[PDB]
Amino acid sequence: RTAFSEEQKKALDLAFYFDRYLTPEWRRYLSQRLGLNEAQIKIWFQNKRAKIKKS
Amino acid sequence: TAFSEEQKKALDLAFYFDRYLTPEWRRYLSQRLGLNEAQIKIWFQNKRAKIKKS
DNA sequence: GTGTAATTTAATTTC
DNA sequence: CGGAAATTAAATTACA
Repeated sequence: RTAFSEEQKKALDLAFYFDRYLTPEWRRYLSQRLGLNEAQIKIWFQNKRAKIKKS
Repeated sequence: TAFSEEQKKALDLAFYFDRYLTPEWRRYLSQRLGLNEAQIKIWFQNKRAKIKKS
């Protein structure tokens, strides 16, 4: 049960609001940049888009 | 779609017998369980996926 | 008590 | 076409 940071959260949000689907070579980039694992990022995307399904 | 327990149990039996499904088996399974052969095909796919993951 | 990460299961796109 | 590998959506389960 991981908890994400603030600096990391703003980045995932920006990357989302630009494109809701992240590119594999972009997602590795983000993943090694923010220090997280590429899996966390994906699951975060899924849980994000959940909010999209709320409208 | 949500599968029943009965359906999961049938799918489970048919898989544990032979891991790869034949056309007459997906027609039969589709016709008894009420599903589409595609639903079933997908089910075998996801099953073998689970076995190779563990 | 809400909010969200992580887990299943059914369905998809691509090689 | 059917199958394998990688993602996605939908619904639920546990930590937060």
